[PDB]
Amino acid sequence: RPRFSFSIAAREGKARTGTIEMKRGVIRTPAFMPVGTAATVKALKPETVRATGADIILGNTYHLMLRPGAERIAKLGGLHSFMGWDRPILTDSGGYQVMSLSTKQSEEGVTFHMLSPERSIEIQHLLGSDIVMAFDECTPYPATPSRAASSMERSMRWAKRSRDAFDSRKEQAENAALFGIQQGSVFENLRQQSADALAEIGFDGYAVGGLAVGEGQDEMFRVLDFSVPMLPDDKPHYLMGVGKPDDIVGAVERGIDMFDCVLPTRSGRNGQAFTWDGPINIRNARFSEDLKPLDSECHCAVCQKWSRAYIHHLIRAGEILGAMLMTEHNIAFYQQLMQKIRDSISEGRFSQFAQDFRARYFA
Amino acid sequence: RPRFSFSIAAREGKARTGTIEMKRGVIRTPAFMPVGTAATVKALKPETVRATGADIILGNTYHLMLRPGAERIAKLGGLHSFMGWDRPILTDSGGYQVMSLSTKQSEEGVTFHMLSPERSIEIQHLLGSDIVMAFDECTPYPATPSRAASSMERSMRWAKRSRDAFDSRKEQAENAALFGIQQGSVFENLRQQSADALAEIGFDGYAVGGLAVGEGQDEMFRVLDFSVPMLPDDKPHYLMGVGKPDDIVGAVERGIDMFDCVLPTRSGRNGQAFTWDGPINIRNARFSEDLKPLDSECHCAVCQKWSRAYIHHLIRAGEILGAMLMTEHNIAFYQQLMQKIRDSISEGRFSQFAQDFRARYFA
Ligand SMILES: NCc1c[nH]c2nc(N)[nH]c(=O)c12
Ligand SMILES: NCc1c[nH]c2nc(N)[nH]c(=O)c12
Ligand SMILES: [Zn+2]
Ligand SMILES: [Zn+2]
Repeated sequence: RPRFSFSIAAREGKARTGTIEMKRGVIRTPAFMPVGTAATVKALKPETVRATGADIILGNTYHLMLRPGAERIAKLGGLHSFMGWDRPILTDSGGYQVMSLSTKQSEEGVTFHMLSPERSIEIQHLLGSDIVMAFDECTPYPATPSRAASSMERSMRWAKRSRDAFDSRKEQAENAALFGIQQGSVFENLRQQSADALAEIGFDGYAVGGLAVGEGQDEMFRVLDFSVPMLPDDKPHYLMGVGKPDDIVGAVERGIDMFDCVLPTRSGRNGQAFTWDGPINIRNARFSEDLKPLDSECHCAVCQKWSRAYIHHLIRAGEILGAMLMTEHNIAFYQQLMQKIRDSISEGRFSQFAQDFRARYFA
Repeated sequence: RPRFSFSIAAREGKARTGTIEMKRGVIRTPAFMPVGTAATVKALKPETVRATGADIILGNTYHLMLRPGAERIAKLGGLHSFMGWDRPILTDSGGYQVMSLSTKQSEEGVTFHMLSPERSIEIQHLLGSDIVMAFDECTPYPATPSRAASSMERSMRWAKRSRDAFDSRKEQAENAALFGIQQGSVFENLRQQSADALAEIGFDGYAVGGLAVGEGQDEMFRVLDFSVPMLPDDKPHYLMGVGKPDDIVGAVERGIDMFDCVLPTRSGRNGQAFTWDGPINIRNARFSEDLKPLDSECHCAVCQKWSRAYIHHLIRAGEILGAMLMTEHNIAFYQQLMQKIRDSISEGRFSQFAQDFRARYFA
C-alpha cells in the first residue's frame, strides 16, 4: 500500500476515472466525499457510511480544534480511532470555516485564537489526517480583481508555508498527502497565477477553491472551463464544496475528480430526498400513503425496506429515525451517481449518460 | 406457531421464567419491552432493536390514532409492515396517554374526539397488534379510596366491553391476545375486586396498572406484594410503565413477567448510560478522555467499538449519532439484565443475583 498514487484508467473529453491508492485504502475517482463535521457523518454509523459506498470522508479542522480539541483527539488516538472510521479521511484546512462561522486577518494567519498555515498543518497531523489541505482563504463573492488578487497571493504564500510545514513532520510527510488549493475568484489570470505558483511548489493533488460561493452554476462552469486545465493532469482535481447532482456531472465533464458537500446530509435531515427523477420533499402531503420507496431504482437498504409514507411520517413527527433513513438514502444515492459516472467513463459513454441524466433528472 | 401460549420453565420464590409463544415469534420472560411511540423505537432501526435482544416492542394506540391515523396505517398494511418490525408488538389501549397528554370522562369513553373501549380495540386491530390491552383508566396518585374505587369499577366495566369488542372480530380473536388491566391504586380490597372481575371475564394475560405513578418504590413493592398473587398463576403478569433497573428486579421477585419503559430510550438521548456499577451521565467532564466503553462488561456493538470520550463528545455536541449509540447501549443493557434474570431463575440462584446486583449497582 503506497502513500499516495493516482492512476487514470479511462478518459472521455476532460472527464477521467481512476483510483487514488493510499495506506488506509483505495479511493475510486470521480469521488464524492461525505462531510464529517464534528467527527461524525450526521446520523450515521461509520459502517453505514461505508455501506453506501464511500471510500473517503472529509473531516473539518476548524470545528474539531475547538471541540473536542486537536491535542485531545491525538491523545485519544487520532480521528480514525475516535470516530471509528478506518479508511482515508481528508481534512479541510479551516481557512474556509473560520472566515464563515466566527475576524483579524493578517499575513501570519487568522484570528477569531490564532490559526496559521503552520498550526493548521499540525492540527491536521494530530488528527491523523490522510489528505491534508493547504491552509488558505476563500475569497467571498463578488470580489473586485484587486481583492481577489490579494487573497490569492497571500493564499499562495500560505501554500508554500503549508508545504514546508508539512515536509518537516517526517512521519506526516511519509504517511499523508498534501493538496494545494487554487484561488482567484472568477478571474482567468488570477487562476493561472495561482496554478503556476502551486505547481511550482509541488503538491500531490490540486483543489479548485473559491467556487460555489454564490456565483451560480453558469459562472462556475465557465470558470472551471479554463481553471481545471491549468492544474497538472497526472494529479487529482478537487472541486471544493460542490455537490448538487447536476453540478457534479458538469464538473466531472470539465475534469474534476473529487467532490465534498453537505447537501446530501443536510438536505436529508430537512426533508429532501434525491431521486433519478429529481429531488422530492418527502414532507409533502402527497407521500402520506405512498408505499413506494424514496427512489424506484435505488439499491440502498432504506429503499429496500421502508416506504415514502413511513419516512414521510417520521420526518413530519421530528423522529431521529427519519433523519437516519433520509441521510443513508441521500449519501447512497450520491455514491450510486458516482458509480454510474465512473462506469460510463470507463465505457466511453459518459457523454450520453450525462445527457440521459439531465433529461430525466429535470423532466 | 400457536396464537398465545405461556409456559413456565423455572421458578424461585415468586419469580418465574419462561416463554410466551405467539404467531409472530417467541417471547422470553421475564421480558423487557422497548417502547415504540410513533411507530419507531427512538433512534433505532428495527434490526438494531432486535440485535439488542428484544423479542417484542410496545406500540402506543393514543399517539398513532392521531398521527398518522389507524385506518391509514391499516391501509398501508399494518404497523408491522409500516415500521419494519415483524415480531410481536403489544399496543397499549390509550387510556393512560389520553388522561396524561391532552378531558371529558364519562362511561361511554373519554373525550379530549371520543375514545371508547370499543374504538380502542378496533384501533389496536387496524394496527395489527399482537397483544391488545383492555381500554382503561390509570388512577392518579394519590387517590381517596372512593375515587380509586370509582375508576377501578368503570375500568372493570370497560374490561368486559374490551373483551366482547375483541371477541367479535373473528380474525382478531384468532390471531391476537387480550390482556386485562388491574387497577385500584394502593388499596388491597380494590386490587382484589379488580382481580376477581378480570379473572371472571377471562384474559390471556394480566397487567398491574396504576403503579409507578408517583408512589415511590417502597409503596409500589408493598402494593405488588399482595396484588400480583391475586392474578391467575398460569398466565403472564405485566407491570406497566416500570423500568428502572432496580425496579424490574424487585418486581420479578414479586412475580412480574413483563415490563415496558421509556427510561432506557429517553434516558439515553439525555445523557444517562446504565452500567452494572450504576448509571453515569456521559456528559460529565470526567469522561472527556476516558477510552473505556460505556460499560466494561456490556456486549453491545456500541461498547465493542466506541469510547466514553467519543460518546461524551457526541452528546455535548448534540449530534444524532450520540443518541443512536446511547440508546442502543441502554436497551442492550436492559436486555442483558433480563437475560441474567432469566438465567439465574433457571438455575435457582436468582435470589443471590438480585443481591449481588444491588450491592454493585448501588456501591
Ligand atoms: N466553496 C469553496 C470552498 C469550500 N470548501 C473550501 N475549503 C477551503 N479550504 N477553501 C475553499 O475555497 C472552499
Ligand atoms: N404507570 C401505570 C401505567 C403505565 N402504562 C399504563 N397503561 C395503561 N393502560 N394503564 C396504566 O395504568 C399504565
Ligand atoms: Zn435509497
Ligand atoms: Zn454497551
